[PDB]
Amino acid sequence: MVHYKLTYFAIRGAGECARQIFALADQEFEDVRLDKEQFAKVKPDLPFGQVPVLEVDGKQLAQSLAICRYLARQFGFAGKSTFDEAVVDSLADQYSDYRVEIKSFFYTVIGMREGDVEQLKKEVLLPARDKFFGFITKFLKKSPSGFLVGDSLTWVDLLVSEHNATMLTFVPEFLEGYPEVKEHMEKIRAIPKLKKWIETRPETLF
Amino acid sequence: VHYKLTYFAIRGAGECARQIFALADQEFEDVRLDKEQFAKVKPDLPFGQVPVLEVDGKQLAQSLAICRYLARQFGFAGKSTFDEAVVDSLADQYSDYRVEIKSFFYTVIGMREGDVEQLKKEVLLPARDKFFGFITKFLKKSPSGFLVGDSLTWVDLLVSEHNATMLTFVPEFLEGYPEVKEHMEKIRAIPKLKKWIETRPETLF
Ligand SMILES: N[C@@H](CCC(=O)N[C@@H](CS)C(=O)NCC(=O)O)C(=O)O
Ligand SMILES: N[C@@H](CCC(=O)N[C@@H](CS)C(=O)NCC(=O)O)C(=O)O
Repeated sequence: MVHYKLTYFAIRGAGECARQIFALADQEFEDVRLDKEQFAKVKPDLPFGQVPVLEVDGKQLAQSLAICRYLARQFGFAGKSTFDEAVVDSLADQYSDYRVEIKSFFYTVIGMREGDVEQLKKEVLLPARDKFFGFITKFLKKSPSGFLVGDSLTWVDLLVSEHNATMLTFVPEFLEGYPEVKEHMEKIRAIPKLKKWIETRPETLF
Repeated sequence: VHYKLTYFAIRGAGECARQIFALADQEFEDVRLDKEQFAKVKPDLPFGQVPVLEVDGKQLAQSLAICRYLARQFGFAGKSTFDEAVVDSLADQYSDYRVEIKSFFYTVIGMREGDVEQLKKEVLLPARDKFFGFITKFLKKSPSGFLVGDSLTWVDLLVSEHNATMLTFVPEFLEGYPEVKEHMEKIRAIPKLKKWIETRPETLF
């Protein structure tokens, strides 16, 4: 029996996607949530001095995309071919580039950096969202099954669902002219094992 | 299988995929576009952006996804899913490192204007220190020389090409880091790679 240990801060952020995979796979795992004092003590012995970090039977593995992709492959949420897996990878990286775009706004709301909320919303967030959902909608209208790629759940379905669900907490008007994305968020998060995890995980904002 | 790579007339984020095709001895259509031509094809690309790989018609965007896909097909991904995950981790850490030095990188090559000397010492070299700190760590853990496992993986290409490119603009890049310099040499000494280096279009960056 493989023993999985996930180490990240007491928040969903970039560690949640890995957590949702463990829930969907019905896989027991050690969910370590650290504070600023405790992270400082372990930081020097982490691959890149950063979290999330996955430990598979001792072996450390950093970087959320690499963690989620690895765990997706093991439990079969990566895609049903290497090309589909590549296309799934592409949506995940496009999502990452989209997070770089809205960093300015995202860190302001939660209060990790100083900024003006209202102009960053209309001038940075919504424009990035428009462009991003434009590509997302394009994948959904190409999909008969509902999922972002192929005819089954893949780990990027989790990434995108969780982000939109999270963003609705801060910006209620996020999915207005985009019913395909809203449908998608609902479809994914309606999955009992996922919903169960949503209902019983530590209520952190973001 | 017929491979078609579409990107601008430069190495940038398309080179890694190109070096894999060379190392696999694989023929491929290397399309290099200009600003007029990109505008004409842009609307029909997955995310309106290049590089884009086409495998027998099927489009695939994003350089990391392209390089990883091509690595898996020809066997430069890693010899297990975990090793592949560790290889993925170094590639993403490299990407985060490029986000750090974007301010500096675009300034030197001249895609934007900026304060060049301060950006060097206050942004570039600090990011490099931290990054090579992790890189050296992996190299001193490696008996074979390669960044991960006992054989070449696509991140060995990414890291070699970047350091070779950066020496063009900043000659003092690899001074207190012989492990990285030796790594750059080891990778770029590989005949099929060297041959590609010697016969590819000489673009700066
Ligand atoms: N691309 C990395 C980013 C990880 C990252 O930046 N983690 C942050 C979470 S806020 C961290 O470790 N922050 C502490 C610090 O280094 O200041 C990943 O997704 O794993
Ligand atoms: N995350 C992508 C980014 C690709 C990228 O930066 N593309 C730029 C190259 S300058 C581009 O397509 N620019 C023209 C445009 O999209 O307008 C990757 O590296 O795979």
